Amino acid sequence: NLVAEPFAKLEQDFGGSIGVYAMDTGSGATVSYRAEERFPLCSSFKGFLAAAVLARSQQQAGLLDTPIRYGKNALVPWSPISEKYLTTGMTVAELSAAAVQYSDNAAANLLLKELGGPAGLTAFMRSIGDTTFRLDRWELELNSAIPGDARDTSSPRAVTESLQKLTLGSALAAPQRQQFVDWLKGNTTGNHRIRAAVPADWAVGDKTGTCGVYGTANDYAVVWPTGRAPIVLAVYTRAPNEAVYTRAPNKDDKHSEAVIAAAARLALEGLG
Repeated sequence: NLVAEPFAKLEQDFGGSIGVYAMDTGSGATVSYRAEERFPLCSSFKGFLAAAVLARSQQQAGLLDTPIRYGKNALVPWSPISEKYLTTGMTVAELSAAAVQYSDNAAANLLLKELGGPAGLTAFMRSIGDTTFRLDRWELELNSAIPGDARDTSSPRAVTESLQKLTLGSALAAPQRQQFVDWLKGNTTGNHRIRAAVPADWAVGDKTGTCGVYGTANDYAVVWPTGRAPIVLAVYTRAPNEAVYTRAPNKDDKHSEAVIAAAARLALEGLG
């Protein structure tokens, strides 16, 4: 009750719902708030998509350097890397880096197609023991974040547990885990979320998600303190339950950025 109060207060100030799960891999200590509830994945599925690619790389030689020669019909809004390389194509690894580090939408759809679609990615998550994750749609429709809709959702606890398995655990061999870690570490889209909570001399790898509803957003991360075991955590939000066309949205709350950072701080502080 007392441990949760700061999260409850943060949630009450936010007006929507917040979900947090954090685990310290050295002590086993955890912090949990609405950790079993479902939240829209949004773009955060792209990290698990890259992990699924890496799982296939344990069995198919040359997959990562295989070129995908896509056309303009594969492009989607906010596909800055795919657009830049439209005239040369991109390899599977380059598409994975683009999906993870720039949240490139076309790259995500191209990789989804290679892995059997949303059902294929979901089957991969089942294969690592994640019974909560479900992906049902493609970009951009998977971002709809319709309240009560279980499509394209998971829970903070399942996200954290799967992330730990794929970066630090046994769901992938070390060369694959290292590539996943390096992609996450180089993410460019998370500088206002979990990373805002982390001491500078630590390291972070993360993947953000931002849905088609203001206030529904998320981030998950592995955090490496100096001289201490890594921490794995996930912070998800659902927007409060008119639209303004004459101004750009607030940078601190449009994607729950301040709330996600604040929740991440409380999680790191609460571990013990």
